[PDB]
Parts: sequence; C-alpha cells; structure tokens
Amino acid sequence: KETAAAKFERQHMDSSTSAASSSNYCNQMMKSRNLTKDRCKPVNTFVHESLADVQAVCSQKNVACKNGQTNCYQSYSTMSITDCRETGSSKYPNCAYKTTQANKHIIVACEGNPYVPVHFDASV
Amino acid sequence: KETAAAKFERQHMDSSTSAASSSNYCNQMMKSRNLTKDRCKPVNTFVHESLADVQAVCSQKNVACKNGQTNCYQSYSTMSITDCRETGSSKYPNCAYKTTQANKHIIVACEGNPYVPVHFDASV
Repeated sequence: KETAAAKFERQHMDSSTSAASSSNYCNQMMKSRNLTKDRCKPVNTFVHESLADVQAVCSQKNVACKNGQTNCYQSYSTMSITDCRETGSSKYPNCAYKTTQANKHIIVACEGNPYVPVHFDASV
Repeated sequence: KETAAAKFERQHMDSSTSAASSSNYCNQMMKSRNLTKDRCKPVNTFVHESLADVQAVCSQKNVACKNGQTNCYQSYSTMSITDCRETGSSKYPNCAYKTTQANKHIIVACEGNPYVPVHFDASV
C-alpha cells in the first residue's frame, strides 16, 4: 500500500512540464500514473509546480475542505494545473480523457509530520 | 422542500453582479442564500452569468462527475465565479468566509425535463 503522501504525489504532481503538452496529455498521464488500472478514475488534477511549492501550501491559507474537514489549505498564488476528466466514449478498460489546462489556486488537505498534502480537494 | 433545480439556483446563481463586489461578498451571500442556517456550509460557488447561460451548460461538454456519475457537463467557455470557503475562525453559528473571484469553466450535473443543473461539481 502507498502512504497517503506518496499517493498524492503519484496522482497529482507533474513538475516535469510547465503545462499540458497536448490534448493527449491526460490520456497519457492517467495511464502512466496507474489511474486507469482498476477502473477509469473519473476526475484528476495534475499540478505543474515544484514539489516544494506544492508542499508549501500546507503552511498557507487554512480553509474548509468540501466535506467539512478543517485541514485544507488554499495556495496564496495561482499554479499551473491540468484537469483530466473522463469524456465522450470513455469506458473501462478503454478510458478517454479531456485535458483542460488552467492557472488557479489549489486547495489540498494536509496531514502528518512532516505536514504534507494527502488529498487534492479543488482548484479556484 | 425545494426542487433540485431550485436548490441549485439558490445556492449557485448570482446574475445580479458581474463579479464579487468586496471581500465581504461571501459572508453576505452565504447568509442571505440560507447556507448558514443549520450549519456553516463549508464550500460554495456562485456563478455570475445569466441563468440562461448556466442552464445552457447542460447541452455542452459531457464529462464525468467527481463521483463517477455520467450526467456532468463542462462549460465550453469560462464564466465569472466566486468561490466561498469557511476560513479563519469560522464556527457555527458565527460563520466566516473567504471570497475568491475567478474566471473558469464550470462543471454541473444535470437532470430532468427540462434538463437543467441540479449540482455544482467543480470549476476548471
């Protein structure tokens, strides 16, 4: 099993590019990050900033999570992100994703020592 | 009880302004839309476009909802929105919200005849 922090990294971190490279970015990334193995993960966001910058969000603006939890944090600045969502004729095991690039604040839930992101809540 | 469509309108529609008017916008709106009555609703987004334009999203890009439902739709264009989230020392019944204005695509779940929005899923 993964640690919660490692799972966040696998699902949400892509510091290797400044933004989605093509309309096929999500198709490629959802597959290579193992998010299409057991099923098509319906929605997933990748963040194109350094791991350090994303971890730093845990020391930024404390805000509520969508579910009412109090350990969520909103980035003070906008970040380059890519939203991936199942679209068209996506059907497991033939998953298909829409790639939407944007620059927005991220909201993450943080836990542990060190206090690091363990869930991607939303972007604004 | 409200219809699902009416509840969406009450929670998410604000066509009366082109964007949040002040840092107090969310405090005012969460109260006046009855989202602080039984508890502080932790997170809520208002859309500053016409009702017609928001309803029209149900005929736009079919995408998966976060929970795996297949009746979500993403707006082709960005829309003026305001994200409201509990912050600081928000504690029922003294709710307190952060106001974040943005221009993003909206994703809504649609149902019924007429086919109209019944849930706000996310913004991109």
